[PDB]
Amino acid sequence: YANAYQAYQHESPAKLIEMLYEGILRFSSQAKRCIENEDIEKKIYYINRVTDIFTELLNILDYEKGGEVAVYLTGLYTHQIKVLTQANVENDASKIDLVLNVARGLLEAWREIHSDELA
Repeated sequence: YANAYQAYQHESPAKLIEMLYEGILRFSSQAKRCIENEDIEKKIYYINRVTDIFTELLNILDYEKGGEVAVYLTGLYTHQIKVLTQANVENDASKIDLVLNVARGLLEAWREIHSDELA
């Protein structure tokens, strides 16, 4: 799926990505809670934050240096937004699980590559 790369643009750039991926995990997880408890207001909050992140993640991708894996993430992220909008509109928690599983894999991989730095 993904290895041997720096696929983003712009003292430690890697930690920044971890924070964004953690934000997704966190808010997604909080958003799941909210679907279960039926707090709609709180859910729209927590989704829009996850969305804002993927949107950030999309804007700082390097198509030059990131190659095929930059192309793959553009796919991953824009899909992830669509999936998020669906989970929102149609109130599906299995769906937030899909996004969560996704950010976990990314984050695990990202930490694997920056093992010493992200300790």
